[PDB]
Amino acid sequence: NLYFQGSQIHVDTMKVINDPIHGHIELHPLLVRIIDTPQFQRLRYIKQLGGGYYVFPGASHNRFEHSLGVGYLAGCLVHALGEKQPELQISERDVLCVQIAGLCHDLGHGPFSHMFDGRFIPLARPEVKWTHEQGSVMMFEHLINSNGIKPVMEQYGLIPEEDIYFIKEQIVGPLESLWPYKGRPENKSFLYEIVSNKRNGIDVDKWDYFARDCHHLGIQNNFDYKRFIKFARVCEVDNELRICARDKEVGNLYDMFHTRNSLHRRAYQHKVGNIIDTMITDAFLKADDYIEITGAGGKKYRISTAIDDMEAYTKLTDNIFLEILYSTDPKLKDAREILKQIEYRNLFKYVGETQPTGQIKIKREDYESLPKEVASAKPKVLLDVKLKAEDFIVDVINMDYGMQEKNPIDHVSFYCKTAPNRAIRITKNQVSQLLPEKFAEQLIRVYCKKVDRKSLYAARQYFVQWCADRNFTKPQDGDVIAPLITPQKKEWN
Amino acid sequence: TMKVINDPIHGHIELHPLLVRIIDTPQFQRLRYIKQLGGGYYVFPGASHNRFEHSLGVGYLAGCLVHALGEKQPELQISERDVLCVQIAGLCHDLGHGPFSHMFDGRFIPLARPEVKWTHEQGSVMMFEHLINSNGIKPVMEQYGLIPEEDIYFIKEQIVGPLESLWPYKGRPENKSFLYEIVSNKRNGIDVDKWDYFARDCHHLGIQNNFDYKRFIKFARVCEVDNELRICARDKEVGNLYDMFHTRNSLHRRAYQHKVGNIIDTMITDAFLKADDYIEITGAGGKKYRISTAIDDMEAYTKLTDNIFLEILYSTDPKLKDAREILKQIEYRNLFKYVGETQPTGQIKIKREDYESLPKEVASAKPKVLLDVKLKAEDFIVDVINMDYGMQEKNPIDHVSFYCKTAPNRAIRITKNQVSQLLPEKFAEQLIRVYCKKVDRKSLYAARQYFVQWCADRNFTKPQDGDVIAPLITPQKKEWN
Amino acid sequence: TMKVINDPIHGHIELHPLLVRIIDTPQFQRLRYIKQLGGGYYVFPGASHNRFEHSLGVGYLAGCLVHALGEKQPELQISERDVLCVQIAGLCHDLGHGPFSHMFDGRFIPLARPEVKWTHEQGSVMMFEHLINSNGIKPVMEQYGLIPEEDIYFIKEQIVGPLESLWPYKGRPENKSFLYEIVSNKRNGIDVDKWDYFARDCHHLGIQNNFDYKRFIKFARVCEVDNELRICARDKEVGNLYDMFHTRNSLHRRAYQHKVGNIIDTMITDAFLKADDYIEITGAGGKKYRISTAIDDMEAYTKLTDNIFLEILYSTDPKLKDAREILKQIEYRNLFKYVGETQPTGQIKIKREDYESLPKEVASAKPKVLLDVKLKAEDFIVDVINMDYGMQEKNPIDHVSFYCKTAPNRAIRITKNQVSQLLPEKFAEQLIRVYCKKVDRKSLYAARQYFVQWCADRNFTKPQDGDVIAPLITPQKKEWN
Amino acid sequence: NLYFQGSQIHVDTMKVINDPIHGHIELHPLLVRIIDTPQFQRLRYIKQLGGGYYVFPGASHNRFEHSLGVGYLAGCLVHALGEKQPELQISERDVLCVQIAGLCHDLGHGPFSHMFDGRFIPLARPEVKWTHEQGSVMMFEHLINSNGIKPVMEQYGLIPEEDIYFIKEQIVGPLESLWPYKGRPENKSFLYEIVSNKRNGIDVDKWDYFARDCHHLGIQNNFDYKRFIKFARVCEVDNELRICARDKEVGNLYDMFHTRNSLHRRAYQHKVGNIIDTMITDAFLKADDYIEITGAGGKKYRISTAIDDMEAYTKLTDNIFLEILYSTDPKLKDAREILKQIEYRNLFKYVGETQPTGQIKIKREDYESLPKEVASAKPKVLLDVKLKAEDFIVDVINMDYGMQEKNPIDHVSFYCKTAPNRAIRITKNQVSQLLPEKFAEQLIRVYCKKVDRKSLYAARQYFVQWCADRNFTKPQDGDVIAPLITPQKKEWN
Ligand SMILES: O=c1ccn([C@H]2C[C@H](O)[C@@H](COP(=O)(O)OP(=O)(O)OP(=O)(O)O)O2)c(=O)[nH]1
Ligand SMILES: O=c1ccn([C@H]2C[C@H](O)[C@@H](COP(=O)(O)OP(=O)(O)OP(=O)(O)O)O2)c(=O)[nH]1
Ligand SMILES: O=c1ccn([C@H]2C[C@H](O)[C@@H](COP(=O)(O)OP(=O)(O)OP(=O)(O)O)O2)c(=O)[nH]1
Ligand SMILES: [Mg+2]
Ligand SMILES: [Mg+2]
Ligand SMILES: [Mg+2]
Ligand SMILES: [Mg+2]
Repeated sequence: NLYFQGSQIHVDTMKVINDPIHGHIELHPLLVRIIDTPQFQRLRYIKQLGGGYYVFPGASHNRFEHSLGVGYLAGCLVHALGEKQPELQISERDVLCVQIAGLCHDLGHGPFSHMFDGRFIPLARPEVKWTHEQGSVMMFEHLINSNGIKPVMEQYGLIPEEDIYFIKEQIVGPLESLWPYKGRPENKSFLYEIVSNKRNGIDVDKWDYFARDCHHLGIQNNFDYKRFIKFARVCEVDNELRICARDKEVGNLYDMFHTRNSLHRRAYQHKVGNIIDTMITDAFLKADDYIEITGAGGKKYRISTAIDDMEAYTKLTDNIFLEILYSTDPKLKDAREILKQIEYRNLFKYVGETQPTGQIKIKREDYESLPKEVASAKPKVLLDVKLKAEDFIVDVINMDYGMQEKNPIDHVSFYCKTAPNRAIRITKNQVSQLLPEKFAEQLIRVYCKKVDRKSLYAARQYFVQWCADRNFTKPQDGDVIAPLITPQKKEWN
Repeated sequence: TMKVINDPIHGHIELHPLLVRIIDTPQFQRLRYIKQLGGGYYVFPGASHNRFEHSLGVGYLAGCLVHALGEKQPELQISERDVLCVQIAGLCHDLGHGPFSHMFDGRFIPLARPEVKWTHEQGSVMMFEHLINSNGIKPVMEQYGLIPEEDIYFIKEQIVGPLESLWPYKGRPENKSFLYEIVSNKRNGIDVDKWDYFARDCHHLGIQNNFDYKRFIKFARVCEVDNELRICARDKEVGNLYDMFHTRNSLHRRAYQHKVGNIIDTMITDAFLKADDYIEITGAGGKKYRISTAIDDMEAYTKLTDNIFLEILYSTDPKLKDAREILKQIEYRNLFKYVGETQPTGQIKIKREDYESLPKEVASAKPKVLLDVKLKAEDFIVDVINMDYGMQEKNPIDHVSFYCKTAPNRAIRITKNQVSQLLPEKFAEQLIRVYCKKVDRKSLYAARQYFVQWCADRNFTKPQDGDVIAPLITPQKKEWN
Repeated sequence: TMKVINDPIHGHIELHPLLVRIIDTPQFQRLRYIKQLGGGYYVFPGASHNRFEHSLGVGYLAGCLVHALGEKQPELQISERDVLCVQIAGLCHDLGHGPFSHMFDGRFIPLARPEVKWTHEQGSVMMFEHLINSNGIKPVMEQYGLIPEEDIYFIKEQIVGPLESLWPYKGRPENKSFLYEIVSNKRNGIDVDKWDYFARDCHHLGIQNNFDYKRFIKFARVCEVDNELRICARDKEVGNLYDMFHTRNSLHRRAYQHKVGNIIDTMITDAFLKADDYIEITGAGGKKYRISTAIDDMEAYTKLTDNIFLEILYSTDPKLKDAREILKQIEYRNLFKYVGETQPTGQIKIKREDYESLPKEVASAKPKVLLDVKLKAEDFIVDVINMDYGMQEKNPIDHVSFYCKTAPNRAIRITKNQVSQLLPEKFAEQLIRVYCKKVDRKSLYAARQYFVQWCADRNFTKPQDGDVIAPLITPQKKEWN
Repeated sequence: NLYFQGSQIHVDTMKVINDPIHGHIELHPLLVRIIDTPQFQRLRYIKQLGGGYYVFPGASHNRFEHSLGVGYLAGCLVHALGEKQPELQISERDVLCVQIAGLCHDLGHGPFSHMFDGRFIPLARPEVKWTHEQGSVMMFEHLINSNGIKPVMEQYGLIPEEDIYFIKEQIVGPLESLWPYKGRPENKSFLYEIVSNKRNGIDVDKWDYFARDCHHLGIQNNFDYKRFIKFARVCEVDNELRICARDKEVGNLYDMFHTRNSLHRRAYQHKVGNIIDTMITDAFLKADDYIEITGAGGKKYRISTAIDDMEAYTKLTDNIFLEILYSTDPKLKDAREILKQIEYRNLFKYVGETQPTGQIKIKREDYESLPKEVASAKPKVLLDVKLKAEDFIVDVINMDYGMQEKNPIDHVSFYCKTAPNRAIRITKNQVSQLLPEKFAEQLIRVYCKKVDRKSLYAARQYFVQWCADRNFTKPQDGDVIAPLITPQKKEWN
């Protein structure tokens, strides 16, 4: 009932949601429509850090709130780039599409997030190749079709067939195979760098999880994403328009990847968190033959096969832990007993950690053979117990800056104050001699399933002996856990 | 050996091995699967926190407060045994919570089993007993200087209050009265439970905490008050104490009684009610229990957590269709529609006996408006919320004792007018929310007319949006104009 | 080119080059040498923050609020020029503050020059004029679309209110009324100045902020209210608005009116008074001014900051001995002694005309106690503190307009009883603090007897520690017992 | 008036102070007595970060509040060590002494903290050798004697002559010259590691300033000192009792020194902060002949000579900046004009940054010769302006982990879970290949005092040419600021 320039004013109030990390943020009605579906709401029942909650009691946060944050930040970054550079022709349609991809990027996560595709599926179905990101595309497709989203998209200026395709590309990368993307052209290349940056890992996903995980873990975040946004521009790089950082921010960019690595070190790869994920996975494996999840047209699926049917997969969340824990079926006894051990805190025992020494790298094809190697070590110590291959767990952890051996800053372009449209490169030695010399390494953790004092003492001797035999690094507590073993190795002394 | 645990609220804290032994049981670990704020998570996406981490915090703060009091006043004879007992009570105070915390004993049980009288605190005693017995805790207690018979009893008293119908406690004597004020303070509500949840809930909700518990601890002493030794606050902290209860009230207002959070709890409860006949939880000796009867068997109750929401949601049993359909409406965000809020005006108070009759009153209002729809009693929900400073009509500060700088052993009282004229003049009130289960535009417009008419008829306060939602109704009431 | 600056409160914020040009002047940079909370730093060691950083924050938030309103409502015709003008007013609002901020115009000037009538806001207009003229800002303003004559006038109006004795503003018309509510809101006190100082002062003080300004911005709109376009709050935010003023009051209570902070301000002011005849500040054309007369010359006033405390402290001039000795007492922490606090009881209000006569009243009280010491009027300090919600006796929420979800263009009013019965029943009160300049045990004991006797005689409230500090006095008053 | 076991109870209420960093903390009356003196209160008028406030508007904090924090944390750490290990025989006297040293460690700072002893004194009086820590001893002595503290110390169980000596040793290190300390013996060696740790830099001073500076700067702290305290013990190391860290905290210790370095990088060595300190120092130098500070017995001192008289030095704070700024004396015109340039933000112009390349290190004896080298470079660029030695400032910044070239973790001892009384060493390669390979480097900043566009463009050409001539690293913006210069160097391309 109000008019301006002779035309009626229309008031479209956005939904406002209060997030502890980002504060009060506005959700466009199209995002709301996507959020309020069983497919998206599912993420409320999947813990961001999986078993981490069993080590960090503040880490009760789920994928849901993280996904909201990623959608929000994606919008924030695209908007800012567009406000500073109208010449990029960023439309509200483009903004929505990037927001949606941010929201939906984690739709394919299973129970306990990275445990599911990182540990469980590879063991439960070695023939398949599965990733949560592929799952996110399938789940996104299912969300769209089951909830009649296409008309709603059209209503807000989206072109579904193109934009749905674009969204999927933002999530999983190129869907085929020159410029490998179809949803958007080279001059909007920078749009593909926002949610999931496959080129250098600088994206808003990190920005949310740094801040969110820190808030819940009780570890403090030292990366400033708002600063980064202020010092980001889009410049021409080899015929694409790409996000570039202000040159003097290079220190802060190295620090961003240092933060990521510290979080993996302190929290995500916590030695006990990992053994809890291991044990949960063992329980799932022992339960997989007996639990039934009903999918499309009444078909029955297993935990390991629910990934093949999005209707079933929709019902596959952290709930499965409790279904197992609370079960009475005798056939689930073995699974159930593992989870009960978790509850009584009768966990597999951490033996130690070591690393390879040279340019030596442990191949994934050889992971399975490692426990046997440990059991076959011959420590010159008098022991009450003999341990077998099956008593040992050997967990190999790849720690890196997100691109294996590569320095991600070598794949970043910068701009200078005096020529803010000119992209440049900055090399490592131009920056600082105090930076890492390598960008990838492996940590090897060894655990023992025999938890008594005598078995643990024995396991330590086998472990350190194995380290010596393989020319691995001297464990940090080596002289304490295995004083009779460490002298033999003079490379260690 | 003790353990160090990192909590986001309290930082790195130490857990005595006896506490670890109690924590690492199915009975305690259960609290990982029960959301602190229940349906609140469906309005505040940061509110994913569970009772578990809150219980750790309460146990920690209980220890902190007892230790500080003991360090400053050796004459109180606070032993490490005393410290452990208070820590255990802090840890175990919430053991009796059910699915979605206060939804369970606040909404579900009263509807599902009106004959019984159940509280989470009673549940905590039963669950604590079950925890002790099922996990062989008594020997461990003895190993660390506790005397189980006495101390178990003491712990239960700290949780639920006096265990019988003059000093009413057996676990500890009058000269350690102050130990009963730490976990759950029945006298004035100043306890460490609040201190943890203020800070924790604020951290997760994205609302800032304005109470400083560490300051309070520095300005706390134990003084003689009528043959008891009681916690007393420094006199000049009286302002900050009023602010503590103001903070509590603001958190209820903004978050815990959020109009949508409450309707989600309502809907979840409806789903539980429609599921209760069909879900089976196996308890002691294979006996079968229902959601509503699991409170009678701690073995079954151990397996009754927020999981039940998802068991219902993921079920295929045709008998669970109705329950399942309510939860699906939650997921699609097809929620009951908020109509409005009002309050009583005078000394008038709505009795709980009459809550059930209210939707009928609303449906029977006769708005002088032409409507396309007629609504019935069953289309309305009337949610009556009691908001207070923790002791009904009473000012809790009237039950606080203070000490002065010049005589720190002398307990005194401070009255309200000695403090500030800007403080509340009353300490309890009721909020009345009305919702409609018919969600279409026409029904909602009708519901608004019935509601405002009802407010007028009952001499309740004018709804804030009254002139907008019911312009034809508001003029009739000149007390409103 | 614009600049990015990192503020701990607001993070990385952008400064338009015109704001930079204004910031980088001696007149603005001056604010780096004036503590926000004055003597507060001597009680709260984190409160080292200056007016400078606060002014940056206010300028930033002013821009934020105007921008948000404009983005949601293009029909308001908010221009970048308008944004700049509001930002400048935010930046420059505190230009007129003197040494130790509110101590200067609150305590010093009224004592040093009782004939004049001076406020920091008037000072800000004069200093703003001086800043513009001395730094050739007008051409720069023009370069960025401002119209100096009009916009300078507008800026001054935003700072000090209407510049004359019906729409009383010239800088902008009724349809941009809302622009005058942003920096300094004379109508209801809801402005961005509060928003910055809540957050900033809390950060430095070590007291937590419980107001959410970002939420407020999301629930703010501009609606027609009597031919003006005014900022309106969403109706359901009324609770949060009351809490905003509660927060203000708690900060005054805990920090800004801290009994020791105030006595430090008092003592500093005494030192300034004893120094005023002897310190020389060179102003325009070499003319000499005093601390008390520097307000008459902006060139001199530019050089009048917290530095004056240290000029006095470090001086050797025998004529400054008395001033210097007061500051040394501050350093040795030989402060005047706090005796107690009381309040008036009825509708009774202490007039400012009578403040000067109060120490004499205290000295003339006749306590029925045998004392070793007789105290005189000059041994007592009586500090009367007006505590209110910003508009004397008035409820500021009565001067707020709201909008409802179903009609977001329609401004409405909400009354107090429509909200909550737990809110204040009055919005102003007075606190009376009494101190003694005689610091020995015997004098202090005597002062307490005089004070409590005086409270009894005047029918003031019973001091909180009354029975402890003056046990022989309190029984006489049975209104107290 | 209350009794227990027949004896009167005495209630000694400590003063409580609210600090934003540490919260409500208790001050022992002896600390209060020391705090409430002109010598200590002086620290309220000296900014922690000096010129930093002119770049970071939140950095208004003074040495005073930092000193309170250090005193508090010193007490916290000593108390915790003593609570866990009664066998160390830590007394309340020991606690007080460490608290006092923490409080008083910064008493010797001058105007703008590190500017004074880092920049001003070395220029104003090159013959002398002065450090703030030496100043802190002298000021501490003056504080004690002028305020009659010795009797108060005795009253609380201190033995002044021994303990005063001990306090001074904690502040400045050994006062002479085997075990080089006299205040306490080898079995309380760990007490010397608390306030100022000369062996490996792990002390409570860092812990306070990390947290405090971060709070004011608007940069977030990522070090957790409370965690460290929980994982700290005292163990026998080469006949001393020394503070040892839990072995698995080694990652977090490396991160502690990384945090320190990031703070220097982002904030303390900010290129503009440093030029402001430079300019302030220039102003002091031009004022030094004309400002008079009255010391003991009416004697007159200068800014540069006030360090010789503690009574004068007591009156030498950040106030001197404003005395200069507000002065009218024609003789102070030149000083005053520099400060006015600061206020108008007419600052010397940043030209660029480079580093040495090899194991090459720029000697301090050669710093003075550098501007001349820059001015003598011969860029093959056509310029409107010729610049001289005096137009250039060359600021050489030593960035390191606190012990020059050394890895501080090589001077840390650790303990293991299974043997918490046994000290061990952990080497760099036992930890991680992603850590720094070097622990020290130099940054070379160049500035120009001629601020016009033409002079600045010229300065850039001289600078980059100089970098090329010296085989220094290619400036990050080199191709942008000096495109005609960079091609000549093929080591750069
Ligand atoms: O005082 C409050 C009230 C709500 N919230 C949160 C809860 C939620 O995440 C967001 C939106 O809540 P609000 O109550 O504003 O939304 P609503 O219930 O959808 O209200 P309406 O639909 O009437 O606008 O703000 C707060 O942080 N503070
Ligand atoms: O890593 C940093 C660097 C600077 N600052 C702060 C200091 C200041 O308040 C704001 C701007 O600093 P910056 O160094 O980006 O500005 P500049 O020195 O003016 O750089 P240039 O003029 O080269 O853009 O950011 C940070 O918070 N973090
Ligand atoms: O509500 C308050 C009051 C004071 N303070 C701070 C100021 C100071 O840093 C510390 C101590 O202040 P308090 O008012 O308790 O001390 P006092 O004035 O010395 O009171 P008294 O001497 O009566 O104990 O607490 C707060 O943080 N909150
Ligand atoms: Mg809503
Ligand atoms: Mg462990
Ligand atoms: Mg700059
Ligand atoms: Mg005091």
